[PDB]
Amino acid sequence: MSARRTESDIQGFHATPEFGGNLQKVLVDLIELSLQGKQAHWNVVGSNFRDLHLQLDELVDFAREGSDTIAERMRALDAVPDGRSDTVAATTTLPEFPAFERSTADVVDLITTRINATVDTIRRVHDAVDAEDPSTADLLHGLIDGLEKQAWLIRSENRKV
Amino acid sequence: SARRTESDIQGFHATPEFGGNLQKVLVDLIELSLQGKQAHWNVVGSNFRDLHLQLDELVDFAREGSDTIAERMRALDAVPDGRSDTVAATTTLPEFPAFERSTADVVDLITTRINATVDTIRRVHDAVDAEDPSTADLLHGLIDGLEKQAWLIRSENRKV
Amino acid sequence: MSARRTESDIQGFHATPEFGGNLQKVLVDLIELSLQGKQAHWNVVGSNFRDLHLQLDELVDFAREGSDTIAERMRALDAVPDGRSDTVAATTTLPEFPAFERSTADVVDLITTRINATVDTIRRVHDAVDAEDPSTADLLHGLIDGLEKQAWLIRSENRKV
Amino acid sequence: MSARRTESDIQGFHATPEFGGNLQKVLVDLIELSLQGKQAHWNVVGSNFRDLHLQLDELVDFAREGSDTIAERMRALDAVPDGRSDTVAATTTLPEFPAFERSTADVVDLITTRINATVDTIRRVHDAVDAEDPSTADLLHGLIDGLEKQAWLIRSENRKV
Amino acid sequence: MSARRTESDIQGFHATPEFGGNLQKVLVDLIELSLQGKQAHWNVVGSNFRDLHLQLDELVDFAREGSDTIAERMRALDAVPDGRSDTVAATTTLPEFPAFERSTADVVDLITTRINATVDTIRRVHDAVDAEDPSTADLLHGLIDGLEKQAWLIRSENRKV
Amino acid sequence: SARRTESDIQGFHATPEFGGNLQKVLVDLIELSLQGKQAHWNVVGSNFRDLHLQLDELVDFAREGSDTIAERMRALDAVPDGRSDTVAATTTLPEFPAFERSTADVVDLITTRINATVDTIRRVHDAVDAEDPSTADLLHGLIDGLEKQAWLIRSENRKV
Amino acid sequence: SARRTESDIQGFHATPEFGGNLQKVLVDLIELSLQGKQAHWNVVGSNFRDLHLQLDELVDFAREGSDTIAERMRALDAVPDGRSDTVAATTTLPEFPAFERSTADVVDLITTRINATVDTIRRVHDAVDAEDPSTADLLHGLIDGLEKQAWLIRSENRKV
Amino acid sequence: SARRTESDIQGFHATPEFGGNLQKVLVDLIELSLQGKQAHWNVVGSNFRDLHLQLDELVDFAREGSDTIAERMRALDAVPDGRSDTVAATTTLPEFPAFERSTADVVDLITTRINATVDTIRRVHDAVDAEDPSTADLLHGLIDGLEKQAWLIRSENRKV
Amino acid sequence: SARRTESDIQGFHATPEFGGNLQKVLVDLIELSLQGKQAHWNVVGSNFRDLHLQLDELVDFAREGSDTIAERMRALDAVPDGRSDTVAATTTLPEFPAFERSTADVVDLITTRINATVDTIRRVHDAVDAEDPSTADLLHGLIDGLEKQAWLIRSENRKV
Amino acid sequence: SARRTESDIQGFHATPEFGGNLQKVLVDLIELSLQGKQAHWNVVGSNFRDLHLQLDELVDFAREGSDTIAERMRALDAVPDGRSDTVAATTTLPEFPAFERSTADVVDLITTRINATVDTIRRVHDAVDAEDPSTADLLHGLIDGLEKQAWLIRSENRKV
Amino acid sequence: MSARRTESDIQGFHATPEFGGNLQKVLVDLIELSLQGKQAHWNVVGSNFRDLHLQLDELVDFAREGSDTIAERMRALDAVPDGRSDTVAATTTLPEFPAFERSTADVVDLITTRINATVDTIRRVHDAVDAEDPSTADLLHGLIDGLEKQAWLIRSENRKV
Amino acid sequence: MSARRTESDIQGFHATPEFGGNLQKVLVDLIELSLQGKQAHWNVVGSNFRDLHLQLDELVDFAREGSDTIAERMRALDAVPDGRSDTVAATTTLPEFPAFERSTADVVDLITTRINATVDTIRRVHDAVDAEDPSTADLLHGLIDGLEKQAWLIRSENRKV
Ligand SMILES: [Cl-]
Ligand SMILES: [Cl-]
Ligand SMILES: [Cl-]
Ligand SMILES: [Cl-]
Ligand SMILES: [Fe+2]
Ligand SMILES: [Fe+2]
Ligand SMILES: [Fe+2]
Ligand SMILES: [Fe+2]
Ligand SMILES: [Fe+2]
Ligand SMILES: [Fe+2]
Ligand SMILES: [Fe+2]
Ligand SMILES: [Fe+2]
Ligand SMILES: [Fe+3]
Ligand SMILES: [Fe+3]
Ligand SMILES: [Fe+3]
Ligand SMILES: [Fe+3]
Ligand SMILES: [Fe+3]
Ligand SMILES: [Fe+3]
Ligand SMILES: [Fe+3]
Ligand SMILES: [Fe+3]
Ligand SMILES: [Fe+3]
Ligand SMILES: [Fe+3]
Ligand SMILES: [Fe+3]
Ligand SMILES: [Fe+3]
Ligand SMILES: [Mg+2]
Ligand SMILES: [Mg+2]
Ligand SMILES: [Mg+2]
Ligand SMILES: [Mg+2]
Repeated sequence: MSARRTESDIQGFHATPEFGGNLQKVLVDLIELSLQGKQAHWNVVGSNFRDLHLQLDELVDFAREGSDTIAERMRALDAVPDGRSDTVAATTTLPEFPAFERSTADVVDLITTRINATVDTIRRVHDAVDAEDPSTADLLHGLIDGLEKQAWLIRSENRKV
Repeated sequence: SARRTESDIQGFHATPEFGGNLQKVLVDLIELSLQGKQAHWNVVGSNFRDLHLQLDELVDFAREGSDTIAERMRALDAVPDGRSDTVAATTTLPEFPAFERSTADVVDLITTRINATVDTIRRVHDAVDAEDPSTADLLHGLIDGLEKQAWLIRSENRKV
Repeated sequence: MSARRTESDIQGFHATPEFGGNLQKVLVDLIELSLQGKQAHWNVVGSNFRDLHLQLDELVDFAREGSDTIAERMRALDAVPDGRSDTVAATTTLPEFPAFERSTADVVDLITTRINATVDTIRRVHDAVDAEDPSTADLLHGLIDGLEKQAWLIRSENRKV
Repeated sequence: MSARRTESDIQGFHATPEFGGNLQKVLVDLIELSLQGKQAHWNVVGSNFRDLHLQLDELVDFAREGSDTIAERMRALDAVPDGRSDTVAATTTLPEFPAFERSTADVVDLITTRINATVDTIRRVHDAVDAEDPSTADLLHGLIDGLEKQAWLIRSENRKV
Repeated sequence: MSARRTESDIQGFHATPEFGGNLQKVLVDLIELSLQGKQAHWNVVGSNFRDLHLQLDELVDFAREGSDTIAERMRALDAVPDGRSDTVAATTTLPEFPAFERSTADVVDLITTRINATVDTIRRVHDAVDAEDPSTADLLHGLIDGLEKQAWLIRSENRKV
Repeated sequence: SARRTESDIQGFHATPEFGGNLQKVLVDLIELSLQGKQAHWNVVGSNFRDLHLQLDELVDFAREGSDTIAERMRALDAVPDGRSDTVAATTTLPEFPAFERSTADVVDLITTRINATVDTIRRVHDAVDAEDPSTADLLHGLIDGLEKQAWLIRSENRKV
Repeated sequence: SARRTESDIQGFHATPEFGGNLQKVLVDLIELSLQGKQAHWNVVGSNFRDLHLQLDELVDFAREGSDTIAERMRALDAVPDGRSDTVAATTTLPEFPAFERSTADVVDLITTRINATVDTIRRVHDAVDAEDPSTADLLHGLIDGLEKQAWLIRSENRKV
Repeated sequence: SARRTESDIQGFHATPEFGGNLQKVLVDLIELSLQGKQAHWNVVGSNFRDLHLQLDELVDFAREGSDTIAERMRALDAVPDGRSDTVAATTTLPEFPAFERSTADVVDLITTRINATVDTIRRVHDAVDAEDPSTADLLHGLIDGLEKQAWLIRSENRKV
Repeated sequence: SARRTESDIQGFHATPEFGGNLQKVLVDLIELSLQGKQAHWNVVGSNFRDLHLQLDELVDFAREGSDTIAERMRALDAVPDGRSDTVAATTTLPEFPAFERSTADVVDLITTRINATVDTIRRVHDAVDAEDPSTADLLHGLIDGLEKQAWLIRSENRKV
Repeated sequence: SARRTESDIQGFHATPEFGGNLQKVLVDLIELSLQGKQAHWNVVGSNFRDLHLQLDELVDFAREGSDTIAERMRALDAVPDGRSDTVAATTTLPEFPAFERSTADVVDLITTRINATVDTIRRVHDAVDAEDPSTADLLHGLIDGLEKQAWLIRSENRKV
Repeated sequence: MSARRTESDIQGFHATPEFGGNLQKVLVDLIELSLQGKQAHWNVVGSNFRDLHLQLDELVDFAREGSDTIAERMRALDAVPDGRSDTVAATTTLPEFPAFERSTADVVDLITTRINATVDTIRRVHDAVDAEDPSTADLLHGLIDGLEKQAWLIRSENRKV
Repeated sequence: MSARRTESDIQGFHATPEFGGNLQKVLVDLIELSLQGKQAHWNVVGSNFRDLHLQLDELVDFAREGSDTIAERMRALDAVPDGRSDTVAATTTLPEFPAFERSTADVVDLITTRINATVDTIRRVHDAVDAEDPSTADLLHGLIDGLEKQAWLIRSENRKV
């Protein structure tokens, strides 16, 4: 006849503080990566300027989309993101991007390292995130895949022979 | 040459339990889509337009979801049943009420029914994943998208 | 201000209980049709699978747009639709769609019959709808036209000449 | 040449003065509605501003397309529209829209009333239009349907249940 | 199963021979119009060539969509269209389009007359069509409206005021 | 830290004169749009189609213009009045005539009324620019686009 | 300066034979388009939908083709005649039958009539090419596209 | 004949002070984008959806703006700094508060932060305009677009 | 403060065995694309058009898949080999037969070849998943998409 | 097995005479584009708008054409020269007159200049075709497209 | 009551000969830049060929759009542009582009200089244009901004460290 | 009266075995080029990586479209293509692409040579194809033109001064 549930209030999945903190770590590194990516995009000069200028904007697009995905995943699971500038600066694990113009070769090396750092944060929190919520780990997989692709597309400029 | 011979390589086939598990997800997705449209038409009051619009996006997602699940069943040699009698008789979702409903009531009602739908997917997840990880990925997309819908809808009623 | 009306409140056209009832009958058959169309879409097998699989989705798209149109027309005229599963199952005039895989030949005949039942419901209510509100009768004409087109496009598969 | 007519000049269907007059009445109320819709769009303030601001532009889009449709239908049938500011102001049946900023609650009620007055004009002329030219009555059905949809979408904001 | 019908076969609405005949008359005039429209499109020369050349293609697009609509409506209602060259030539009511290059002034008058003849055919069959099937009459309204718009857009070139 | 404190930083607000100046531009833009449609429907004769089409582009521009100006007013705490009575009572544009009008007449009539509209914007420009340069940029777009429309329309009647 | 003087450089003009040759291609293209629509509406039976859809693509191509040829005629100072009487009286295509026709019959009928149309283009090709190679390129596009249509349609009836 | 004979002609160079002025605009645009996203995620309550959506539109505009300014800097051989430390250390915007915030609070908070960003642009405007009018036009685009966002957002809390 | 201090931090490196596993997937995806095109061209008979079209959809998916796998290899510093000799020498797929083939035969042939490709992905899945879960998700996308293609194609020959 | 064993195989090389032939086409296409824009700006009178619009379509085609020719030159290692001095010094087109010109005059002027451009292509055609048939096909595209433009434009002045 | 003006003829803004001449100077340099940009686009060879090939086409697109904008602004203000090849060659201030293939490095330097020259013309005429017509100066600002952006995007290839 | 042909069966153009074999030669080289192009696309590293990565994908797109065009032309003319991997490997005339990563400079040289080889096959079979069927030769012209353009766009990277 009927399999319908009777509750007037069915709660959603609530993330633990640890899980919330793990997604927060991913978030600040994705935002920092986005900010560094734009810095590089503006300030790269030299041989093959245009390709890097353009590829960096694609990296920024992906990182911005990723940061929105992570922050909104946090919101869906009743966690509260902090993407404010002071928090990002105080808590990012990425080495700082240097000031002023940088050569194409240096930008390639610098950004590759910073992508590598961002991915490392995602890989570090992965198993804990997966254990609590496999659906969030899938979002992490997309970020890993997308960012490591960016790393290859950027770094290959400096790879010799 | 590493070429195989077999002129009849059969596809991966779902166990009856696996098919039954996807059938559970399917009816709740269809029921959610029907309830979402009902809410979409009959919601009234403060912030009507936002709710009206958001509910349709929920329905879009839930419909795409039901098709995905039903066709995954087909791919794995299982047979979906999305007929009205079956949905009404087997859905775990609390019945959505008839008639006009306030935006505040619709927010609470629909959030409960999304959560009910997610709960079904979360209930079958581990058994699905154990048999076929590729199908559990489809479940993850569903969980992610619906829990996003719950957040976007319920936030309307959130106080301070 | 010459021809301007001075009423503070000007009320809209309100559907009679008979009118509301008549559109409700159309609504449940459109929704039932959509549900059966998907069932057929998923479970059809055999000769010319792909064409039928594709046409059935087009039928479903039209029936879904149709049900939304009718339900929203009800709302516009201060009537209240009921498109819930229990109501559709309990009140649809469509012959039940069978379970399990069905041959393309079977599906063509089954769906043609169910489309025709849906159109019949619309044709049955048409004159009473038209008498109260010509504008709504026009929406019914769209449905009759579009559904009868679907019936021709599907049924022609089984036609032997 | 078997069934071919041999007339050098075959004249088109020409609207009667009554018909032309009736479409003119629809035209001025559609234009007045568009103008008031923009006024409301600009000057609405308060709770749920954005939704109302957006819906009012959709109303205006529909009313503008509607007025163009009516005026061009007049032209097609050898009638002459007058959509000039003085004429619209002097001959519209719509209650004047108030000046200054208006609350969202106020705007909902005000615009619902003005939409309803516009629809009333169309409903009043409908039968006389339909008697002379069924094809034009169909354009009126489109307007009635679309405007009553707009009224429902707007008015529902103020509905307390 | 409460309100569900139990008929194995539910047949669709079938057009009478009179109805089928009436739509066939519309069909041949729409196709003749399309053919003449292309002839005019290609062979028009003189003052305001480009505008006429372009408008004639829009007329042809509408007439082609119209003929497809009518023929498919026939099919939907178990009637059989005949749009073959011999049939169109033998049974069209349109005055023959002249051969060779034609001035823009000449083309405006010629095409206006042929559009009007096409609309006349639709207007002549309208009431008999509407009496049997209101849904098809609505398709006729679309054709009347669209073709009379075309006539206005074309004929206005030759209007001296 | 260079961070400011103030929890209530107010926006730039237009003087009454500034608001009045934008109101002047607004009514002429709306009136032009209404006259443009009137011409669009009622133009007849040689080169009807081009004029019919061009007039609609004029109307599109003038409507986008009126919205831009009215919303700029809103941004600066001014209140537009685009109602029919106000437009008829306060527009500086010579009245467009009723009834069918020849393409040659429509070209001359509409050119005059575009020029009237541009003249209003040119009349208020310096006072607008002195108070708010950002708003004068919107005026420049209007001047540029409308004077383009005048050229595209009037060239029809240009002899040799 | 390598600038020429001539204030009246005339265009390439087609001989009467060339115009007559393009006229031949034109009527067969128009007739094919009319027969294609007839088949599109009246085809019934096994695989109706594919045939119904493919026939419309044939018609699209044939219509674009007829316009291309007729306008090429215009470019070269020739005058097309695509009127119904002329098409019926001068087309080389076997008459398409009235009434409902099976998909199998429609495949055979339409293939024959496409081949008839291609044959016309192939018949006039060398004479067209000798006078104007640029026009023969248009003929090649027609041959290529129609022979593709023939393959896509006839393959339905191909046994083993 | 009128051709200049230098093998390399130099482009326009921004003074370092001009560069510093655009840098002030840049950091507040970036700060505003970051705060807008914070608000976009964390806003809850009555009319959540409209605010959530409008805040993304604000961020889109602010991100486009910061790109425009940074690339204008580069065109004139100034060197932007949009790094997190620099933005945090030098922005004039009041810090956005942590945690969930009501729609009413978000409206007032974001309006103030938009108004602060506009204030920076208005403050540097004249010094920028004096050196390079073309850059001032970009500033006008920002003032116009941001003040529009301020109106669109603050209107939610306006009581009349 | 929390910033890491290495000038160069290394990314994730795939073991050569992991690389070899993706290489197995790659060659079968490329082989499947090549066979799918062969079938697409050479299929004849009843329901030709649907098969012709569906086979192109399969090829689109397989080509996108092989690109995804090859680029995942590159991301992790493995080196793909999609050259014709390598594909022919190392594919596990049964060879596709030459010449025209009936729609019924093509359905059975292509279903088997899809099933072989899926089998390869399923065979390497666990070893891939153990080293890099993110790559396994790409494998799941392929399994899901290919098994869908298998169902869509094989359904033609299913008799119920 | 059938693989060629040269490490570098040379591509097809255009003779310098072939290069010079395409160069003749190039300068007249560029000249035509420049004159077409001149006419586009300066045309006045009866049916201004159609001419203004058609002239832009001509220019679009001529610009696409000149790019096609210049890039064909580069493909075959010829080196185009589209510089203003070279175009002015070597074009075969009669100079376009200065100042405003009536629509009737523009029609006749532009038709002649199109016809001159076509004449150049037709003049070099056979020498181009003899060396490289693939390039001649590009010439055919130009002849066809330009002769279409000639008909579309000149038809305005045709009296029948 | 009424604020309507009474003139049957209201003239538009007419540019002085000096203003007309100033826009003419901008026009010939924009056209020359477009022609040189295509020359460079075709004939650039060497390291980073593709990026420059592509960026040069974007420069050409902008310069062509700019030349149309300036010429049409002239037309709007009753001035008469001259974009003919002989005039452009005789009156452009740009140094001539050299013949034959050029290296990527040389093309970067050459084109940067020619953009710089084009912008200089716009900057030279600016204040005079602005004094007479501020709305035209705004168009000049767009050209300056757009072209200096192109200069940066092109020149950065050759900028070292 | 009537020019209609009387045959119930009109056959299409059938290609000779030689013609079929000539198109087969073009086909295997186009497929081989596509496979080598993707290999290069994945494995190119070094200075100007991105441009080559991207340009190679465009080459692949063109070659794949070309191979479909040739195979389908064969089908239209009753010939039977063989694009299977073993056939392509056994019968392609292209030198083999080397294994593993290759520098940008080496990839430019290698791919240019392989395009040159592919075009050479098309040029070798051209006159024979043209003699039998001029319409197919036109398709060959498009391939020659499109591929030689790719060759220029790729090779220009390595061309010095
Ligand atoms: Cl919204
Ligand atoms: Cl036009
Ligand atoms: Cl299909
Ligand atoms: Cl690029
Ligand atoms: Fe995933
Ligand atoms: Fe997983
Ligand atoms: Fe009716
Ligand atoms: Fe209708
Ligand atoms: Fe300014
Ligand atoms: Fe040829
Ligand atoms: Fe501007
Ligand atoms: Fe060609
Ligand atoms: Fe978001
Ligand atoms: Fe589906
Ligand atoms: Fe809806
Ligand atoms: Fe209109
Ligand atoms: Fe059709
Ligand atoms: Fe607006
Ligand atoms: Fe045409
Ligand atoms: Fe940028
Ligand atoms: Fe790729
Ligand atoms: Fe190019
Ligand atoms: Fe232009
Ligand atoms: Fe294909
Ligand atoms: Mg590059
Ligand atoms: Mg809202
Ligand atoms: Mg089929
Ligand atoms: Mg015209």
